[PDB]
Amino acid sequence: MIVILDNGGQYVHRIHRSLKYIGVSSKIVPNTTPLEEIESNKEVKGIILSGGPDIEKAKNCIDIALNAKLPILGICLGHQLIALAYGGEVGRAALTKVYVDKENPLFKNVPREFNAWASHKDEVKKVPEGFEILAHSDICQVEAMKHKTKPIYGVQFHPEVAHTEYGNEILKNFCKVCGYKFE
Ligand SMILES: [Zn+2]
Ligand SMILES: [Zn+2]
Ligand SMILES: [Zn+2]
Ligand SMILES: [Zn+2]
Ligand SMILES: [Zn+2]
Ligand SMILES: [Zn+2]
Repeated sequence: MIVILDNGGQYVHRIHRSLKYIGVSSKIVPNTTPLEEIESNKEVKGIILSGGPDIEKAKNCIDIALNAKLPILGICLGHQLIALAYGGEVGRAALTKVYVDKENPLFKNVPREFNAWASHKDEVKKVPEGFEILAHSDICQVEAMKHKTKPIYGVQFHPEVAHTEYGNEILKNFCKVCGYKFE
């Protein structure tokens, strides 16, 4: 099972439907849910930090990003909250051409280029120390990132919206990082 923290986004339920599509169970919990409550259920293989409109209503994701033993994927706001947590810089900014520099876990079975959706207004300007950039666009330097040694992933785009090319494959890939096999 995957736990999804509700950061208020209008597409949070779409993450739960996308996971079910690829055969993965998920539960939408409040973003005030403590880590010790998520990590005590032995069937949780991973945490997703959802998108949302207000980063001030989602700062519990900070501690989760720093303390989780489980793998973490941040989407949009969740991606930003990961950057803030580890001391990276976040600043002011829909269909974007995304260039994959490191096929890493996240972009295996995805083309080197693809179109990704997000109307964000805030982006990651500098990746935290001990992170690396996996993907960028023409203008913006960080479209997706990972900690170099921890299973912590962020994507500025929403892979749970149809408008995003290969979005279910990117979610499937994070599930592979969470120890899911498929065949
Ligand atoms: Zn359901
Ligand atoms: Zn968003
Ligand atoms: Zn590049
Ligand atoms: Zn963008
Ligand atoms: Zn941007
Ligand atoms: Zn930019």
